[PDB]
Amino acid sequence: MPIEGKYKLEKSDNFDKFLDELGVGFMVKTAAKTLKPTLEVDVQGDTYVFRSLSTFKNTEIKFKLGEEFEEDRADGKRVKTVVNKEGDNKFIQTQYGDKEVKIVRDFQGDDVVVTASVGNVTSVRTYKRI
Repeated sequence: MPIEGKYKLEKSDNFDKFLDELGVGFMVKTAAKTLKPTLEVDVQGDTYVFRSLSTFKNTEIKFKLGEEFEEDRADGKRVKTVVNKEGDNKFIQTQYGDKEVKIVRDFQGDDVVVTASVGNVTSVRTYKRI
């Protein structure tokens, strides 16, 4: 309930090198530099929906905690993934595959700190509630 709402990206750090390590297409990496996405969060009982709204693509994962599902990632790849909750502010998504991705979404009131990691490359992206 307190995590629901919309949050606009305010600061991004090292997201370019994160996409270099993840290995996405040039056009995708190019569009990410200028993109200022909005995270939309909705919860219906046990079912969570995290959206990324932007001119590039509007993406959506819907999931129950701890239950694996397939995600069509914005880079075009379909990955097996799971989301688990840590404490009650923190949601940790794991995207399995050859390069395993950890995406921590840390909800701190009107600020969300998203920390994405692959290999030895980490990006931090901060969103502010709108």
